[PDB]
Amino acid sequence: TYPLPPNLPEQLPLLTNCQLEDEAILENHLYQQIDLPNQEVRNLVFRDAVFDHLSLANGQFASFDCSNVRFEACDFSNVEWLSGSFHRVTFLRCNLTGTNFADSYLKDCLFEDCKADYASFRFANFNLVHFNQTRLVESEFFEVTWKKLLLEACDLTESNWLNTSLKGLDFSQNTFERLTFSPNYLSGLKVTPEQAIYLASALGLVIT
Amino acid sequence: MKITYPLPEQLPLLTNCQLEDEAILENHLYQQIDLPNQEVRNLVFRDAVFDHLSLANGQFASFDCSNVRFEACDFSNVEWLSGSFHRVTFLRCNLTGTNFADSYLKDCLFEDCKADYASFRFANFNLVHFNQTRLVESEFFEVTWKKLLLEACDLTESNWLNTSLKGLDFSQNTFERLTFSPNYLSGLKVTPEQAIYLASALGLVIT
Ligand SMILES: [Cl-]
Ligand SMILES: [Cl-]
Ligand SMILES: [Cl-]
Ligand SMILES: [Cl-]
Repeated sequence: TYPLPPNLPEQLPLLTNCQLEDEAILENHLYQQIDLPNQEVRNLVFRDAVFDHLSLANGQFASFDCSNVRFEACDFSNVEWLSGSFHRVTFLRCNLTGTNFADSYLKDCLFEDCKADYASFRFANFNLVHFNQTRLVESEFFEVTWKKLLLEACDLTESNWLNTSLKGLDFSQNTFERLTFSPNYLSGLKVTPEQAIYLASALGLVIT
Repeated sequence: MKITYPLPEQLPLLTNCQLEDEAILENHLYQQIDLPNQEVRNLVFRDAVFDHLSLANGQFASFDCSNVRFEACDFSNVEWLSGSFHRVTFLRCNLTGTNFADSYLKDCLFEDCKADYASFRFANFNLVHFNQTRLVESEFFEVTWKKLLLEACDLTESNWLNTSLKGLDFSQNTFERLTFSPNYLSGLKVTPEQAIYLASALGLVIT
């Protein structure tokens, strides 16, 4: 089962500028080429919309609510989305470098061809979340609660999976040269022989 | 090379003998003696060599063995439960099903022995070396050990539950599979092929 895509019509009216205010709702448009760096805005609602080349770089968005939205080629580098809510959201070709989603709720979300090195999902709750062709080097998947999590064609090198169940995940279609994990949460992970050898070494086997 | 002193017409020969409770066999070369199906308590073998002794199917309560060479002896299906072994070498012995459960083995060597089904369950090892010894379906569970070495042994289907594998080297041995405790695995040295087995036994689903 794949995440549901955002519920969008074929045609949405185009806007090339927007303003952010606390409790503001941005909805029902295609928002294109907007550069709003270093903002701090509470209780934002983005819904039923597409954002194309939006930058919120170094933004801080408390109690963020996002539903039925596709973000395309957006810059969210270092953004704080602590305890955010994301439902039927796609991040496509987005810069998520250092983006902080700690404590967020993600349901029916897709990350496709994103740069997400150092991104944090610490304590996140996932339900139908798919990472596809997304770079996740030194990312944080610490104590994540999840159902129907899929990762394919992702670079997971040095990602942190401590306190997160790996039972029923398939890392065989991803790459990692290093991985941090909890030994008691390892059983049931699907891997290649090369990955198995790495994991066995990480568990303390001395392999010739 | 050993870190302890080696074992020494050097000894007078005996080619027959009888066993009785509390018997002490010492200071002889005992050779070609067939004594199967014995049940003898507090037997002592010491300062002696036994060449082609059979004790097949023997039952020995509180066996005590010290400074002894066993060469080409048959101990198949012997029970030496809670035995005491100090400075003992087993060379080309048949140890099929031999039961050492709960024994103490200090400075012992098993060289080129056939030891299918042999049990060391609950044993305590203190300087014990297995070399070129077949240990298929053997028991090594709940074993406490210091200076245990195994080399060129077949460990297929041996059982190591609740025995620490930290500091052991199985890479110089072979096994198709074996049973172990996950929490006792760290620090074992293995080949990649062995590691793949162990990884799958830990529940990794390997493509
Ligand atoms: Cl989409
Ligand atoms: Cl890999
Ligand atoms: Cl060893
Ligand atoms: Cl265990």
